[PDB]
Amino acid sequence: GCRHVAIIMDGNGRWAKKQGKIRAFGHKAGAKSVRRAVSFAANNGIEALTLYAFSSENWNRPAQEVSALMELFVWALDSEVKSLHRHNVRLRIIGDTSRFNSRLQERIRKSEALTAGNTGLTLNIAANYGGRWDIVQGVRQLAEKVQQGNLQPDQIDEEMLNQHVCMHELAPVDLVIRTGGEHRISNFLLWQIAYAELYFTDVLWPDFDEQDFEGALNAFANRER
Amino acid sequence: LPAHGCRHVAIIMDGNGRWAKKQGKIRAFGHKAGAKSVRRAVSFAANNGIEALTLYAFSMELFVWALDSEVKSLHRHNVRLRIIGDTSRFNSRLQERIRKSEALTAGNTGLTLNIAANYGGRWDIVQGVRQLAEKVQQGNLQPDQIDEEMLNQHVCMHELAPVDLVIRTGGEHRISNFLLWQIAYAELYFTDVLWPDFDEQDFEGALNAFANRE
Ligand SMILES: [Mg+2]
Ligand SMILES: [Mg+2]
Repeated sequence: GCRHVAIIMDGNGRWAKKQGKIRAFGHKAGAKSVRRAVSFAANNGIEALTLYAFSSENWNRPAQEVSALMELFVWALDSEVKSLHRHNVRLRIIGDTSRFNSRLQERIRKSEALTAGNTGLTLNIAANYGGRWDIVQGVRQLAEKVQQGNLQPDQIDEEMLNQHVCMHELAPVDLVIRTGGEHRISNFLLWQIAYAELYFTDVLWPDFDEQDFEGALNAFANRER
Repeated sequence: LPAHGCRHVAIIMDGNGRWAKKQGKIRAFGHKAGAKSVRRAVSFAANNGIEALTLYAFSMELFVWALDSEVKSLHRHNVRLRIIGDTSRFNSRLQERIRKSEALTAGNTGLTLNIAANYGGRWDIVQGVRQLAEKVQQGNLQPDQIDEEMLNQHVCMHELAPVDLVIRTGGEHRISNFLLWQIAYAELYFTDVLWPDFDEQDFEGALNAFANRE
């Protein structure tokens, strides 16, 4: 009965160091773990899977290192989205994409447009995203309508604001998984997780596998509302 | 700032009913034992330098009862009492009692105790949004001036230290629409202990879990 899972994927760096390897090694292993989790979600009837890529916090890196990184993101979308499309996955990026360079904004738009008509798993990647920022964008949209004279303050209720927060057209989030050992939401989704099962595990992201995922789904199944 | 570093704790106090059922008693008995567990937790918080303690009362008899006989005690303990939630729905008498209790203790300088009654995290955000919408309608606020910090300044308890730790007893692992905006960075501590059995060592263990966060 679990329809939408969200994941905070911590642990890549510690995993690499524990293995006597550099951080990049842990990132490559982390991406394999993403592919594995997405296949698992799709193979088991989960309708939406939302992954926390990163907040809008500045990167502790040189402008050239950042520009290089953004092109690597362009390359990953170019290399892998066609397979996701054949697998009937709808890819959506949620978050402040205006902070990206123009080229990456366009490639995200193209990847979204290519898969928008798909009816399988909806994979949401939350990039330059924050739960409070998400709610604020919705509030700003409602405030504009009040300024126009198209909405009265007293008409704003939970349902109206819900229609203006990310993913409101998808199944509500049922389960949030955070790997890496910390017990916090860290301003990932906020509005959307009001009734979600929260599952914390010490397993590091690159090691998180199908057995770990099923364990989280079992926690959800054993909930008592 | 006491050495445990925790300024504001919030608690979802579940398990009262199950606790009573386990001993062949009606739910009311569990709620009374739950009220004793509240006195114990308030006393622990106050004696351990915690700045604020926020308890989820409900999203009526036992609440009305408390205000009539527990406020005097909170006052002698230098506790500042605040009710957060939609009280515009309560009978005019309960609203007045609430107002009187807060006025009496508003100037106390010890623990601030927030009781969430007829409270919901989404409702809290929405009431803040309506306040911003009234300012937009009154011509004092432009939509694009609205940012995180501004909305933060309009949700419940914005003037107190940020919530550091949320404790939920009773075995469930969710927020259940208790505080939402406020818990963005809070340590979340879930325990199977039923609320009437939550003791000082349990409270200590929760603070130790917070101290060990990374
Ligand atoms: Mg912890
Ligand atoms: Mg559970």
